[PDB]
Amino acid sequence: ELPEVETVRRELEKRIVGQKIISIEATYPRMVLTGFEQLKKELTGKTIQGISRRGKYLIFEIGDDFRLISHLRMEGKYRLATLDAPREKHDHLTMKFADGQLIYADVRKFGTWELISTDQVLPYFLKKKIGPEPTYEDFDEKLFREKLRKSTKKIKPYLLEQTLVAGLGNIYVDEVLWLAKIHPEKETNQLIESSIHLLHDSIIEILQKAIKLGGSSILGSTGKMQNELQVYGKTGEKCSRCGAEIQKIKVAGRGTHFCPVCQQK
DNA sequence: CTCTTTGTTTCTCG
DNA sequence: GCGAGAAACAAAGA
Ligand SMILES: [Zn+2]
Repeated sequence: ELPEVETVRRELEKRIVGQKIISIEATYPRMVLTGFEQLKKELTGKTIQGISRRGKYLIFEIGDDFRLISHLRMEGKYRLATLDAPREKHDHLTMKFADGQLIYADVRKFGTWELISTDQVLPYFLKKKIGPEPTYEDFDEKLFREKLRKSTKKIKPYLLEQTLVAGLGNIYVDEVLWLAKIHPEKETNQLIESSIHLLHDSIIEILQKAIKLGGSSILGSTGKMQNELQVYGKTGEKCSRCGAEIQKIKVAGRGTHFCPVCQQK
């Protein structure tokens, strides 16, 4: 989710910025949605200038004019390896540098790469309808409140859409709703102003805490946020606030962990 | 064997 | 448009 992608972004920023790409190889070229041979031709010999993030998307800034947009989906994992590192089964792509290589692996093959130009990045995210970053500066509670008032959607699935605010997935949506004492099936037009305020702040605070702790490990695999989870994967354990048993249900196809006392239906 | 579960996004169907 | 269900894929457990 956003905190894990941010953790990877920071680690990569530290290590590969300034590196010339010597070569690029694929064993699974079909995950390059803009075309693998095209990407190899355009990026070979270019230097990595920066790594940015928007929501759950990583953005490699490569030369002045290219942006490689990468989504890790369910299982994508990057690692920095020596040039002689052996192949592992689900490795799909590598960018080779002079002194090491960046390898992308993805057991389920869901993750994507798209090569687009610098001036097309903002239109790309507008087209995806990605909502604001989860910061006090960008995530305006007033617009959030108005969108929730207008909808009969259930809060968990509406938060997962990425349109009200970017970066929540199954772990942090469950954690946030427990923190804000809101049931995941609550229709959003039933939420009162004070609950919306607590939700807004809890989204920002949980994701910032998860970033600080290097994400949850259930690059970026040394996180400590998993030790702070209150409900996700905690079925049958007791709520830290009230002592009721955490329950698990299915909401719009997703596993959903909540306290039935603290999160009233 | 069959079913279910899983850090996601985006489709069809009615 | 909406919600339900499932595709894309792989692995593991009941
Ligand atoms: Zn509780």
